[PDB]
Amino acid sequence: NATEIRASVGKMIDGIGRFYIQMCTELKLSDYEGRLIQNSLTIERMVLSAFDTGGPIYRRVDGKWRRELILYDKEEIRRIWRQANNGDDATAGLTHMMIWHSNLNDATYQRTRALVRTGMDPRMCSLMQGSTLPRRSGAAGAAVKGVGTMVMELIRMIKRGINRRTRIAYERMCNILKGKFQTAAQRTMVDQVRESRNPGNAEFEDLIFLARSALILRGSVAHKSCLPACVYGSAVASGYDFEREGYSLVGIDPFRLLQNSQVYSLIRPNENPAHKSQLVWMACHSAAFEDLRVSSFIRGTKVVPRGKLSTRGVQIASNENMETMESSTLELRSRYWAIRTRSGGNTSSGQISIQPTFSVQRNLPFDRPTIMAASDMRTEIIRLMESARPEDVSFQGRGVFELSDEKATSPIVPSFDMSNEGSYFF
Amino acid sequence: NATEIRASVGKMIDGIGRFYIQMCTELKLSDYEGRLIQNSLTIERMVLSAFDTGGPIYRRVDGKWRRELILYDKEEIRRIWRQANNGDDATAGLTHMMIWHSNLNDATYQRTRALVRTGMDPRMCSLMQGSTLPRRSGAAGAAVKGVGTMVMELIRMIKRGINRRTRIAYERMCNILKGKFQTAAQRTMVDQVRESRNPGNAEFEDLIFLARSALILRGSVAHKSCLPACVYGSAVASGYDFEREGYSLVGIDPFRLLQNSQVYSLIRPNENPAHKSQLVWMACHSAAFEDLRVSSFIRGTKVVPRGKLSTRGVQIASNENMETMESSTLELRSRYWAIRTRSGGNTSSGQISIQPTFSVQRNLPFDRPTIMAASDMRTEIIRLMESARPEDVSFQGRGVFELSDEKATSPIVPSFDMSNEGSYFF
Amino acid sequence: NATEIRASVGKMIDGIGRFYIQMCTELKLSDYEGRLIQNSLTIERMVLSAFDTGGPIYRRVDGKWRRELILYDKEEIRRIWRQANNGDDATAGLTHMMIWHSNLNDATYQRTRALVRTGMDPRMCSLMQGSTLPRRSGAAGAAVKGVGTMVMELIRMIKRGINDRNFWRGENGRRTRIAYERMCNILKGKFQTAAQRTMVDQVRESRNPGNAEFEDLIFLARSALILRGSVAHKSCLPACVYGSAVASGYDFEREGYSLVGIDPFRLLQNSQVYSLIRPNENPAHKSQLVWMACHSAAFEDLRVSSFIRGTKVVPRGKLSTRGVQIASNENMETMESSTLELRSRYWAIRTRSGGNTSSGQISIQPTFSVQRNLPFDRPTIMAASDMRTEIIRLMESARPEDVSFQGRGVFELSDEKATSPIVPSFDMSNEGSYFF
Repeated sequence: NATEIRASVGKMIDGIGRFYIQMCTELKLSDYEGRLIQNSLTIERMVLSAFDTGGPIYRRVDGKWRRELILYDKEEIRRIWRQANNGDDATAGLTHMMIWHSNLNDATYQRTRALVRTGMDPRMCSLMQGSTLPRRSGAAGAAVKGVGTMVMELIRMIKRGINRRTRIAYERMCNILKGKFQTAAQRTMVDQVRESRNPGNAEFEDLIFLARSALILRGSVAHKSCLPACVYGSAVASGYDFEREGYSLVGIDPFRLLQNSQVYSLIRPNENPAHKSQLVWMACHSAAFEDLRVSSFIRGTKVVPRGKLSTRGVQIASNENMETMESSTLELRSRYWAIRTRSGGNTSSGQISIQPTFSVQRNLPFDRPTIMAASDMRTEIIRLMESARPEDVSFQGRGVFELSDEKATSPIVPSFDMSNEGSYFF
Repeated sequence: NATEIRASVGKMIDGIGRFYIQMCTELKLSDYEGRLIQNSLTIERMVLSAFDTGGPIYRRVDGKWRRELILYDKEEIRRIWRQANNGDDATAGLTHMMIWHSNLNDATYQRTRALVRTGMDPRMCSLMQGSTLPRRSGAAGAAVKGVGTMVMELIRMIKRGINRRTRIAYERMCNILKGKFQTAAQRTMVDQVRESRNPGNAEFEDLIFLARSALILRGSVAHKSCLPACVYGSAVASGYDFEREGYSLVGIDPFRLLQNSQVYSLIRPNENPAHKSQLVWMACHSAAFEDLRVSSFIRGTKVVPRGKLSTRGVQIASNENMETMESSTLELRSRYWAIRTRSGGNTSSGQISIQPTFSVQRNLPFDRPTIMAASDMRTEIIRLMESARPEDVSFQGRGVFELSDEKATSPIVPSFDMSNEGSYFF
Repeated sequence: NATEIRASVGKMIDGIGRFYIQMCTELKLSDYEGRLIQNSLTIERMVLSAFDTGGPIYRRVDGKWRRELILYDKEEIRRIWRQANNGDDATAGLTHMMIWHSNLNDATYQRTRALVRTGMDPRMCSLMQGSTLPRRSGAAGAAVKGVGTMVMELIRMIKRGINDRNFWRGENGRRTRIAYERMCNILKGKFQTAAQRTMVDQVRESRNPGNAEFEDLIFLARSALILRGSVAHKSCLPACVYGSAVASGYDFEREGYSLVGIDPFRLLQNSQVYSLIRPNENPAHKSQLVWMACHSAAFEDLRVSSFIRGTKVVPRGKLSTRGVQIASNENMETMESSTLELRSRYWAIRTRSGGNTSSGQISIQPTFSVQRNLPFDRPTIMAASDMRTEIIRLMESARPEDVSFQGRGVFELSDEKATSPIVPSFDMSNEGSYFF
């Protein structure tokens, strides 16, 4: 329905938050510690197992930090979770922590070892979103997944095929991939990719092509800002009623929530605080294969690439020691906010060119595509790819908003006429 | 030659002034009530109607505004008019308000219903400059017309016919049409169209093409800064004797005049004044299809897009009531000014590139546009269309002038590296 | 290895100096006369005319100056050469003179005359470096020459065989072809992109070179405007300076010298070099010229040019001076001699690369709804005469805003061992880096 959705989401988050709140009291944490992202992470991963347990719990002993492990009964955690949710099974709740964990991963690591051994250009990481998402992730999990993530799955099954419940799986899993594509070519060929009875290279050779094309004729991939538990829990404990107030993953809601939240993280000597923050941030808004330029523009501060960055990860390994360990204050804010999308280009009822009224030095705007945009798929796709240039402006009319601008009503469009600071996170 | 052109057009401006004053003196309006763009409009239309009647006239009583519905001897109006122009007809004068109305309509409204019903793409807004402008408009009245404007006509003239003296029209209407284009093929292809006596879908389909070619290879369309009658009336009354002191519609004259105008406007209860002024300002210069970036640059303040604009129209409909009605003072001043042009822009000595002699970090310069510069007349254009980039700089060297810079002496070049707000008013 | 080079360099430098001295000591010159740029050029010429002789030798009669069309016995000059040069044939040295000239030539005359002539676009100066350099110059000669010049010489032959005297036929024809190939390989060598390079091979593989082949080279030449070629820049100085330098007993053979390091600037720094200048010219405008010629910064970004030097380096079209040498057709009583401003605040290293264009991203995925362009490495994705269609891509991908030589900067004359890079902030609206 209309308002119905927001209430559902609100309620779900309300259950996550209400739940974390409890686990902290159970574990008898402090206010600070409960706000520790490393802690939060452990809790989430317990509940997730609780339905599929132990984890490291960092605390602060008078003086310094200590790492204590804890074991629980997967049905004990499994029931306490049902309380915070008022009894009913919260699958969206859990599936939500999965997407988050995923965004954190998609930003933390560059899955290339998985790609190489699949026969996929190791540089296609742009298409590899949600390639970590568990097999149980909701139907909203698929929407977060990308093309590569979808092709690799289809291919891995070819390796298992070439070398009844699967035939179905295949076509469905294939259909997903079809939907993310928005051109008639990309789509039609996907069918052709599945009309085949066997899993030959006649297919692999095809699926790698779509993926390829999907780098300029991208599809539609969901971006849902999913923050960590402690953020929510801290909001629920604060007294914010999410369901009655309603909540959105694509709206300002999450942006202005972080403006009020305060999450801490363990940083290890010779690591950059500002850089740790930056990382969690990008994961909070699923913004890893996002244009470094716009992200830095929203963040209000330089978003360094994955190289000039000053961190090796978020989770503390088992081997790492607690005596060379510190905590810092994360900075999950931003000068502005912006609506997350699930679209990747558009090929209206609006203008397309500018009629000049004055005599000045001015690049005259026209939408190259839509203007000039008037039995074999491999060839037809090439035709479309040729006439596609990076300079092309997308999302005409859309811009960034102010957080004070509760309702998206006064958009701010950035116009980087500057250096190629570097738009590629990897 | 600043004698005829600058002073003869001054004389046409004096007429409108003088007349507006006379006509205000009849209605026995006040000063504040003669500065009401609302009343001014009504008067302007009373006249154009009579030379080719009554209207809505708003009055000011203690507190609230009273709308009077009045009627005048269609001939009396014609009488008072000539009285002001020395018993002349001054078609120019009527044509002038004929445009002021046009330029206001091309900015207040989007004429999609008509484009589509003609078989033109709704996204061809930037080409419909002066679609509202009665055919009665003069010769220097059609020069203001966009390429797309002409096409909608011929297509209807043709569509009903293909579905005596009417011929000389068609050829001329094309010659004008052709005189909009400023490139070989463009020019030549128009002729290939003007060849058929009974031009059917052959032409119907071809001009539509050429319509779209102008989206990229624009034509020459004049822009005329035509202010409301009240502004000229007030100016004349203030002593300005334009026929003697000279006046322009594409120079600094119109901006300067608007730098002192005291124009008021009726404004609905929930409407935004700042937003209202914007509208009128864009009608004063035919900036309804200009690049918002530049409009705001010259304007001095944000030039918000049509959608985000809070207003339905400057004229007040018979439907509305006066109880909940009030009036604001229109902000028509601008920061700089610019030579309203006619040209649509288009794309060999000295070096075009650099050659590094030292080992020093810097960009390596080169003239990209110059360098990349490297049957069916359609083809010719389509080929030209292609090499064209939206970033392609036009009016090279042309700039903006300060409002002190009376002469066109020192130009100013705008740099758009900036957090802009769009480029397409529509 | 590395210590060697500088030796030979010095060895060569030394020879040269030792020579110009003998020439002065000959013409019974003075410290002054032997430092006047115009006099130096005349010498060097004669030193070259002797290895395939006369020139105007300048003297000063207090109040005005003197010309003396000196005709020195050819074979004798080439004999004093080996003397001053330990009885080694310093051919490299003689090549040094040649280049000095080429570099002073590109810095003065715009070679359009020849470009439109061979059909090349008149706007290819950026490419015609080292073009006036005769064939008589070896590998050194070529490294210096650029894409424009290489294309020009190739087009010259392509066409010369269209008049066709059996140009590419017969015993001699086959010998020419060999040459034509060499030149094709020289061009190909300078290219950094395999596309260009591979496309050179496609042209030299023809045996009836005509318009086809011709237009492909004009093509390859445009590309060098943006996909920079790899050219060699050296620092060659009038031997009058080398004379004064050995004067101090500065043994370059020991102290070492270089043509891409600080050493060239070290000399020009402490060096007294005059030049005759006619009225109605800015005596600093000649300085720029000679200075430029000395470093070959004729097609260098005027910014990095005006920065590398203390003063503001103005383009040709506002440089009031018609060259170093003087014609015989006009008044010589108005010749104001002046001292050349051949100094610089900072010195930078000359390079070869044109800065031409791991497993990271290649495209971007929109997260936020914001009007922006969606970047993607077009070349690498579209990698699926092809060379003509593909080079366009690379060109299509380049941007003038692209930064090259990331990590290198300008150095101070106090940093004799390039170590403290001063990477400048350039764009201050004084952008007109196109000397021509």
